[PDB]
Amino acid sequence: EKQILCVGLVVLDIINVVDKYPEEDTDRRCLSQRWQRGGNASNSCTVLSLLGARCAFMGSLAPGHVADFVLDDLRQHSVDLRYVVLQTEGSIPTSTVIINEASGSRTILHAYRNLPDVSAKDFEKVDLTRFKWIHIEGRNASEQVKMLQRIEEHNAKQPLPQKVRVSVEIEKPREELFQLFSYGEVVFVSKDVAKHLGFQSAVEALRGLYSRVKKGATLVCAWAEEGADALGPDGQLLHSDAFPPPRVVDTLGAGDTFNASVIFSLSKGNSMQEALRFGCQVAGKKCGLQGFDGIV
Amino acid sequence: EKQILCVGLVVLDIINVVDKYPEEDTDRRCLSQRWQRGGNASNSCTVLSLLGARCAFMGSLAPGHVADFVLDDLRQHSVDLRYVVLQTEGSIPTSTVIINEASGSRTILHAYRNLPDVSAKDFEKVDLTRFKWIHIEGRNASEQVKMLQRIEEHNAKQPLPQKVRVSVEIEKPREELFQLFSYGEVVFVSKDVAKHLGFQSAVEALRGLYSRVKKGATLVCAWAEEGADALGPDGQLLHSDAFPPPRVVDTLGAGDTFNASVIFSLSKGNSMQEALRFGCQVAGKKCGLQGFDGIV
Repeated sequence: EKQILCVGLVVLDIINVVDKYPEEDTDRRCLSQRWQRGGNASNSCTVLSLLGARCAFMGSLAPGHVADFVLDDLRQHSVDLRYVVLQTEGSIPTSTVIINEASGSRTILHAYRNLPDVSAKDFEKVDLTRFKWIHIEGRNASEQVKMLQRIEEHNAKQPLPQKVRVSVEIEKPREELFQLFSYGEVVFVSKDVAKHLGFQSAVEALRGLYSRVKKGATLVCAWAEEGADALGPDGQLLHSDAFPPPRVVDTLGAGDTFNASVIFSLSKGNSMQEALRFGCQVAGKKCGLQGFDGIV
Repeated sequence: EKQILCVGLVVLDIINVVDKYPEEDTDRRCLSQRWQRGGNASNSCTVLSLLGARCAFMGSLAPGHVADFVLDDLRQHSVDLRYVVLQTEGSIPTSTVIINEASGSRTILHAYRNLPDVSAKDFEKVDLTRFKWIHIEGRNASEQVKMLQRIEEHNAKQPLPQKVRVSVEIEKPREELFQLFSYGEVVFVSKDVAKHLGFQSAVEALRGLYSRVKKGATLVCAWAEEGADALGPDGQLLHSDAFPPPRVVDTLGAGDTFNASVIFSLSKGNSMQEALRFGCQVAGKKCGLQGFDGIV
């Protein structure tokens, strides 16, 4: 069975669930605390696996307690790990998350430093025939452009049923990541990126950014509680409302849940309109529960 | 060589160093992040070892990644672990700490749940002849009173040079811990406890609480930037000013550093006046550096 590969980041999330945001200079009891594997591409693998797809994760690790936890958790979710890249310096980041139950707020404190990223040389070793879909979390764009060019060259020699589908996520507002707009059949652009580029709504972002994507691609822009929108080569602006839970309890990884669910739905042959709705449905369900496993 | 035993808690501290307190609902970069072994008795062992005393830690653990980290860190500090209690249920807590560099503030989010505590039955197995000093972090007072009675019964059969010295810490404002005032030759009472009992300064706390201690004992009350005070059987109110660093950068474990340093100084034969000064000196130095190792 062909797999879906996600290339990007893994971290350890240290999660603190509170009913009031902590007052500075105090020591207070949480409602609950837990460790949770995180990172955009890593979370997307979790969701793909829960939805039933065979998937693989490619990202950097360094030996230690965090790696042991992360690898055990990936195995618990049947995620294929043959392409992880073991580094000899640095640490896997431990991000601190505060989730406020009373309001649904999500506050993240992240590492000043990240491990060396998966390079184009690392990616050269991936057997592309094992994958029906490859999703790249935008990080080190110059190296990732080389990976995407390698996939394109592979696909140029494959017949239609053997081409590898490609998606990219442009989530951080860094200009170097905008090189990625012109790769992939599906480009996920975050609300933060859209606003950094001057666009104040999903529809405005689609109309303003569509000219950057590869000919024939679809641009997707989720806009949190306002749902998600897409624009592809047929020229039709698509929109799904969000599917909010009765109470927002945990939004950590909600965007990754949306992305993975859109990928899953498209991989099963559904239209972009159906995939957008499905992504909003699964992400909204996730926002009403802790972690990911309860999306079932 | 006789050891100093500390009975109490170990946790994993997940530390986030920031120059601005995090704004709720945002995702922001720290100046630095690290894992650090914590818990009052555990931190006191770290400081005793750094000062050169042979010491031992007795506390509960449960198997897993946190235990592996904690035990490795205790070994790195030459802390004797033969009396740790391995539990079959629960988790070692992971506490989240936010340290604000701009102000010196310390914010702690701690676990709703803690492991089963070291019991009197567990303590019955400790060979008291191995120890010249036993320090108990007040937690489960009814069990700990039984431990303290066992030490007293042991000491009643020992000559003067073979008696085990005893100290207790009463740090949390829980009425059941106040049973511990009447045990030990040295009782450390926190500012928080003093204020819960209605006393608004160290001197007022000493005069108001001294009647609770065992005949002949010394009550010690540190009051943060106002230094620390003590009152013993000679009737003399003692005080040391604090020794603040040029910039307060990290106060996590400062109270444990004070307690351990007082214990160390007394164990070396110094007076309470000298030990109070020494404790303020080491704790103030610690407040100007990250972690403990730099106290040298």
